[PDB]
Formats: sequence, structure tokens, C-alpha cells
Amino acid sequence: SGFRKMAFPSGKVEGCMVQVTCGTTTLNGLWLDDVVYCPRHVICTSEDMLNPNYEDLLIRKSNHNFLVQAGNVQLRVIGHSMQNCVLKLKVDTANPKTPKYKFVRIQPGQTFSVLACYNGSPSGVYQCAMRPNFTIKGSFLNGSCGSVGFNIDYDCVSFCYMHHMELPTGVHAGTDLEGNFYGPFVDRQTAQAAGTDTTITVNVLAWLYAAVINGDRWFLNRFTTTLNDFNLVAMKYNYEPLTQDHVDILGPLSAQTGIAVLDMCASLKELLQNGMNGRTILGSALLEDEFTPFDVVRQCSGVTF
Ligand SMILES: O=C(CC1CCCCC1)Nc1cccnc1
Repeated sequence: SGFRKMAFPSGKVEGCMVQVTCGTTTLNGLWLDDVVYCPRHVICTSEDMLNPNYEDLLIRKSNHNFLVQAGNVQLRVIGHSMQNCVLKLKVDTANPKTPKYKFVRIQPGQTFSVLACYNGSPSGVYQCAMRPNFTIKGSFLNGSCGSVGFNIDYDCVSFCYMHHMELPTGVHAGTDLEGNFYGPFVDRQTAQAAGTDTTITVNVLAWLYAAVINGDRWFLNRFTTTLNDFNLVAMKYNYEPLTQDHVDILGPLSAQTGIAVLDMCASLKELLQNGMNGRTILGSALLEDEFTPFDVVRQCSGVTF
């Protein structure tokens, strides 16, 4: 038993991180087959970041302007092109360590693991949620750019995120691996507004089910509710509203614990109205929204890769 914020094992992704250098701007790139993907802002000088014309900047550049080191190795760039906000560098060598993988664009509330990197070397791994406002609350320094987010479904690495920027607010924005931003961010150093951030209600429900599994049962109560009365209370406290799809996703945890979804919402209701009153749930004094109902099930079933 027990309950931790687990990341996916990182091995399969470590063998794909390379160092990309253009002029004196060095950051991380992802090497799959014979292509290196990286943030297209690698071609900017710090002066260039206030108002980049990427088409104009990329034309001054040539294959041999780009240094791709894979540890002790240099790769040879023989084609270069821009897909939206990513640079695709065709290299002379397919990565022998290219796992089974796909590119996926994820939805708000989905969780993934980040391999944080500097000069193409892995630093650490953590789990996080894509916020409803399309930002992540990550841990990135300078040179972390090109660090990626990924899920593993047995043996297949799904890549969903590439790190491009910190906002003046200290939260983190980037792209899918086709180079389209999550949210309304642009890769320009200007004041940009994240939305209002909401709580991922379906994840909090998944996590109360995880508490009940692990013996922590104090918040369960006699009461109940409907979807509508629940959703009314949720909106007041900046919680995302709950649909029928969400109830369908919770059914296995409802079957495994013998607690109706609506009964769990009734318990959640009371906590938003009355709070914890000093108590904790799975050793936390706040309501946690960074576990999906899939994460909870995976961790309480012991699903491997
Ligand atoms: O925010 C950036 C990149 C932006 C990209 C757009 C132009 C300005 C620089 N760097 C970074 C990321 C994470 C932690 N520290 C620094």
C-alpha cells in the first residue's frame, strides 16, 4: 500500500536527448530515427527574442551552422526545416536507441512525466498535470528548453510536450511535438496572460478514491447530491464542472470501493464548504488534482511497461 506522485521510468527517453547548438544558443533536442526536434528559438540571439521574425532568421542559417552532440558523438545535419514552433533537423544517423513511440497532443487535466535536461544530459524526472489554462507548474532553469513530456503505454513512448518558455509569472508553456503551443502563447519574450487556472475536479475525485483504498476514510459522510447541485458549488470554488463522461471514467474506482460517484461528490462538496479543519488526506492539507483516474488505477493495480 501507500501513494506517491510516480513518474514513468525514464530510460527509453534518456537515450533520445541530445545537445543542440546554433551560434552560442545551446539547448536540448529529441533524436528519433534520423531527425532531431528542438525549440525553433535556438536560432535567436537574446536580442532577437523580443520580436523574432523566424522565417527571416532561419534563412541566414545553414545545415553546418547547427551542432548536434549525442554525448561523445557529433551528428551531421544534412536537412533543416521549421514545423510551426519546432525545428526538424534531418541528421546522417538514425538513433540506434529510437524506442517504439508516437506523438500525441494531450488535453487539459492529463498527467505526463517530464525528463528535465541541460546540455542534452538528463537531470531528473517528475510527474505533472497540464493545467486547464494550458500551462504547467514545472521546474526548469535556463538550458532546460527542449526537455520533453511523455507517457508509456507498455513499451510505446507517447511524446506530448516540449518545453519552450517560462512566463513572467514563473509557470511554463510549450508545444506538442508538431510545434503547436498548448494555450495562446507565442515563442516571443513579451508579457503574455495565462487564463484563470481551475481545479481538475475529476482528478480530485480519483484521489479521494485512492485515499479510501489506502484506509483514510474520515471525509465520507451520510449525505449525497445530484450533478447540478454539485457543479453549482464547484464553480464558486474555481473547480472545473463534472460531466457524464467523468462519472463513466470513475466507475471502476466506484466498483472497487462500493462508493457511488455522487456520494463521493457529496463528500467533496462538504470539504470545499468546511475545509480540512486541520486534518490531512494521504498526508496532504490540500486537495490534490495531479492524478487521473488512470494514474490511481495503474498505481493501485501495479501495471508495468
Ligand atoms: O523562457 C525561456 C525561453 C524564452 C523563449 C522565448 C524568448 C525568451 C526566452 N527560457 C527559460 C525556460 C525555463 C527556465 N528559465 C528560462
